[PDB]
Amino acid sequence: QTKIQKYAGTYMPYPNRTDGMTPFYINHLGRHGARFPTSRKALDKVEKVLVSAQQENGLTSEGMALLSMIRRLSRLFDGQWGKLSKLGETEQEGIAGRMIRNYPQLFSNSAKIEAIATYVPRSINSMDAFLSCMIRHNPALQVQRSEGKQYNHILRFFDLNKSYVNYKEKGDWLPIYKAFVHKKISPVPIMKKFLLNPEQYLDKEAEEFVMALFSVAAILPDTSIPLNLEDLFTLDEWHRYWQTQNLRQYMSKSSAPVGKMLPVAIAWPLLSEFIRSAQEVISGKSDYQANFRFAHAETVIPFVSLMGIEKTDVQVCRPDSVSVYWKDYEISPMAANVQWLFYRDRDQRIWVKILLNEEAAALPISTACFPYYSWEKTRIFFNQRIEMAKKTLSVFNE
Repeated sequence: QTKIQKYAGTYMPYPNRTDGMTPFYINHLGRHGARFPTSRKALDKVEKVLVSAQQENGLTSEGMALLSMIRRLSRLFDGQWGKLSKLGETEQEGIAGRMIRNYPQLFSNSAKIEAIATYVPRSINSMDAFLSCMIRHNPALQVQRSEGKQYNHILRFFDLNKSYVNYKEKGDWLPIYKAFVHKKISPVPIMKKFLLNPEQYLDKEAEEFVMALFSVAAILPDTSIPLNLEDLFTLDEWHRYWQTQNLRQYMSKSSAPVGKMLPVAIAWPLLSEFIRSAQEVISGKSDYQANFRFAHAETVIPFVSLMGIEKTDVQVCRPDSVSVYWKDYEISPMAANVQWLFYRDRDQRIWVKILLNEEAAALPISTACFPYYSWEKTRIFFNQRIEMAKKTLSVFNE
């Protein structure tokens, strides 16, 4: 299932992880856990195509079965749109649990932690699943919990930059994505499963039907509903779908040349706030043992690219090559998270280890003891990235 689950892309459930080496601070950004679909539009598209085909003797047996299943999913999703699922809660409990067992001294005694979230409920509920796990392990923790639009500048910067919002909604990446879909998605073999004479559908309505169907199948494992549609498609069909969605995320939210790094540059306030909270703990201005932050794929993807974690800021000029070099499911699955772990050696020098989804990440700077980087060198590097981001944003004036 490993192959196939990756092809859900940013809908992939958080992967399976297992549990003087003690950090003095953890700096965290996490996406909410596995969630319900946010929108009924894909479901409606599939249902409309199938009902119309039923009225013209257009359905196969499996098509009729699909129609009944789509109508059932409509009922099960009602009133649940965008919510954190039971799986998403367990995902946060696992991330907190492994952090506790890996670094028990950091969160022992009366350790102080702070957590923030956006105003979106699934992110608030993810923070609370995470904090409840921490408190249950150590009720003596001191905890500050807050959330809301006051954190839009660092957690929802993708909503606040007008040039980026215009790029996201109608920028030059759209024609590239649409042409890539049209060349990658062969809908006839898929549709023949459910529809008689699929060749009499226009390419455009055929692609929309198939893409909407993939979307429904792709989000279902995140809902905790005991229903599965991954078998509607072969492994090669899932591969081709994933390639189109991977390209969509890359060009709209990351370092694609067509975006001129505007999607990445907008993340600099969060990188700046990461640096400041660490520096305040190092100086004693802050006495937190950890800062946690709960937000969205749209936060994590540009933040990771701006950090320069290797591969994630690659600027690939040929769209067909993107999937070789940049993989959304390695960056922003459900419950995606970045952790900076800070250590003091016996000479009192500060080192940092970067974890992307709980695995050590590399930076394009040197170290003689990978995966630990000099914090002084890392901070200088990150400050250069922030300055580059500000210069990029100046070309778009705002």
